[PDB]
Formats: sequence, structure tokens, C-alpha cells
Amino acid sequence: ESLTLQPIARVEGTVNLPGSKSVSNRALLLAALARGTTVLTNLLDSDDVRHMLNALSALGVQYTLSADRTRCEVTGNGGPLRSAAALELFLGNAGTAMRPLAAALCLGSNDIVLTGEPRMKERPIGHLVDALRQGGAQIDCLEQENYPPLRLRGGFQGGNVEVDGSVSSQFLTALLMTAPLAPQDTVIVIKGDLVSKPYIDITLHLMKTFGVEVDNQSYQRFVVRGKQQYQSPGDYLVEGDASSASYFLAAGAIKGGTVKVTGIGRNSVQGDIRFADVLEKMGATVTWGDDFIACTHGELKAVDMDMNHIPDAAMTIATAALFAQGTTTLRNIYNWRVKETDRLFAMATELRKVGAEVEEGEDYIRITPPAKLKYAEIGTYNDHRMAMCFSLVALSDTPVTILDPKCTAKTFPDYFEQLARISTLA
Ligand SMILES: O=C(O)C1=C[C@@H](OP(=O)(O)O)[C@@H](O)[C@H](O)C1
Ligand SMILES: O=C(O)C[NH2+]CP(=O)(O)O
Repeated sequence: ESLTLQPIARVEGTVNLPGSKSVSNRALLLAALARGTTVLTNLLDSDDVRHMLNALSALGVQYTLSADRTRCEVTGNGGPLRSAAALELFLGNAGTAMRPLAAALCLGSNDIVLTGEPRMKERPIGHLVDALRQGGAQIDCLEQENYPPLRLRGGFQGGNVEVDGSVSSQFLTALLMTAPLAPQDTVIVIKGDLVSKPYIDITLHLMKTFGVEVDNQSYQRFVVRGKQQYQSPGDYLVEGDASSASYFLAAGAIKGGTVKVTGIGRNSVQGDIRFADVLEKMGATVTWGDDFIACTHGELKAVDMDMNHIPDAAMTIATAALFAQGTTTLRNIYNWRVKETDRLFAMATELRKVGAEVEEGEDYIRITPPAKLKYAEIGTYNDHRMAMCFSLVALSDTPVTILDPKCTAKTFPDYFEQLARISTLA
């Protein structure tokens, strides 16, 4: 399957964003654990959220979904999830299901196997397993240490644990969400650097919404009290996805017009709102509201930036760079290599097909645009963001053909229709 995007002369309009994947999967898990019934509004319907919903169903969590799957009423368990069955749960390639559930299912005495798609068995989890085992959990890595599939037999108590923060923030996120329900207090020491720090902020905001605080000592040590229970907030509004927003804001920066996204704004908890600052640095004009961000085209110039704070939206800069004057350098993005695909390899390979010169560094990418873009069929590596990032090539005089366009469904099933709504073809 393939989708050819014809050249787009102008983009403009307003996009009502689908829900945030990151917020959706945290909110579902916390609602499942909490005391009380939580009503989630603007929940994302996408593969990663569906895998979480299916796992929660299999684990006995009671919830209802609206017809469009964006409103979800969760009856909280008031405690750790429990199953009497020797289940195997398939989690696709959803890190925000696999990592949080691997920790949560270490509470108690279940016997559950977590698995997923082939790529998920190549995505690291050992830093999380190590910390959970230090806290008393029984875990078997059925194929190889540091990777799924995992057999979880429970037993997490708490105590003094160390977690490496240098590969994924999700390991720390998973520990933080599980530790409050453990029988003992947990002190989490971060071994070295912490990547993707804004996602830790999301986790802490969500936990606070659900009635639980922790002592964050400069992102280097966390003190969590055990014996707690999450408390439903009642209604909870899931923010629009700021990573999904990046494509539309960039499209405005490149080929607007003014493109406005709604459902996020200056006070959002998602770190990817900071992507708009990069477009501003490149020369676009950005306007902020409490519930919108808008971007208007101006002449674009390349940037050289550390992107560790926005690793997902950073991919959008890599293709927006094709429209900027000069060489763009994106630094401190090593964990691109351990995500839906090796994104440093994939982005460099596909950028070259449209004519860019690319230096693929170990943990950075340097992109020098060609004078004129070339027509290419873009491989997407079963990676939603490869498809969405390369859609921007069509904001030029050259079409682009996106292979396997349905991979956008990991986070954004209707991406191409939403892009078309704001596009005027040349
Ligand atoms: O916690 C989260 O919601 C996420 C954390 C990030 O992963 P890393 O911490 O591995 O960079 C990000 O890439 C992912 O899409 C969502
Ligand atoms: O969404 C992204 O760009 C990266 N997702 C990684 P996951 O959410 O599967 O851990």
C-alpha cells in the first residue's frame, strides 16, 4: 500500500487535535488503579491506546467507551490490578503500555506474560527490570535479558532502587506510577543522565491529578511513600497531542498561511509544545493561547539544537529542514535508535532519497537540503512518524509517495485526512 501526496500550494486553517497518546495511556492506567470512577474526555483512539485498553480489559478492569472511543468511564480498582489467570498480553509496539504495565503488574502475585510485535522484542527494558527486581519483583526475560517478552510474577515491595535514566524516561515513569501502591516506601536514585525529562514532568502532573505526590530531588533522587491509593479526579480532560500537532504547525511554518491547533496551549503539561519555539527560531511566527498554538509562515533558516527535550517532535524538524536555508543539526537524540525503528538510520536513509545530504551521527543528525527536492517513495519502517514527517515533502513542487501510510494509526489514524483538510493543492 502507498499514498501519493500531490504538491500543496498552501496550508491554512484550524486543526482540532486528537488526544495525547502519552497522557491517554497514563490516565487509563491511573484510572484503573484509582479509587473511584474517572471519566476521560478526548481520549486518543489509536493503536497504542487500544493495546492499553485491551490489556486493562483482559486484567478485569471495568470501563465503558463512547461510540467514537474518545470518552471513557473507568471504574477504578482501588488497588493493584489482579488476575487469577496465566495471561499473555500483546502490547503491539506501545512503549507507554509495555513499560508502565511491566512495573504495575509487579505489584501483588499475578503470573502474566507481556509481549508485542517483533520490534518490541528488540526495544530495551532491562533498566526497568533491574530496578523492579531490586525492589523485590520476580521477572523472567523469556528470550534475552534487557528485552521483552517478560513473565511477571509479582512481589515488588519497594526499598532502595536505582534506575538508569540514559536510554528511556519511561523506566522511571513506570516506577513512579507503581511505587505509591507498594507495601514499603521506595527511594529511586537515577544512575546518570536522564533523557526525555519533560515526560517525567507529565507523569508527575498526572500522578498529582490522581491524588499522589512524590519528592523529586532535582531529577536525581525520588522519594515515594508506599501504602497509598490513587484517587479519581472525577472528570479528566486529556490534552490534544502536541506531537501530532507538530506536523500541522510545521506545515504552516513551511507553506502557510496560518495554521492553528487547538487542545493544547501555553500551560499544557506536554513537553512537545516547546516544538513551536523551534519553528519560531527558524523564522516562523508563533502565536500562543490558553487552548491554541498557531504558526504563520516566514522565511526559514536552519537551526543547530539539542533536541533531547522533544525527541519525537524533533523528527518533524528533520524534514522541515528541507525547506530551510543552511544545514540543520539535531543533537542529543541517541534514543531515536531504540524506538519504533532506528530513527537515525531511517531518517537519514529516507532524507537522502529526496536529495538531502545527511551525516548520521551516533546521537545526532546533520541535514543539508538540496537546491531542489527529488521525488521518492518513502519507506516508513512501521513508524507512524516516518509517514507523518515525510508528508511535509509535498509542501514543495515535488509530490511524495508514502509507503504503508496506515502506520500512522499508532498515534494518529486520520492524519492524512486532517492534513488534506488544511491543504490547497497546487
Ligand atoms: O513517556 C512517554 O509518554 C513517552 C516518552 C518518550 O520516550 P523516551 O523516554 O524513551 O524518550 C517518547 O519518545 C514516547 O513517544 C512517549
Ligand atoms: O511516539 C514516538 O515518536 C515514539 N514512541 C515510542 P513508545 O511510545 O512506543 O515508547
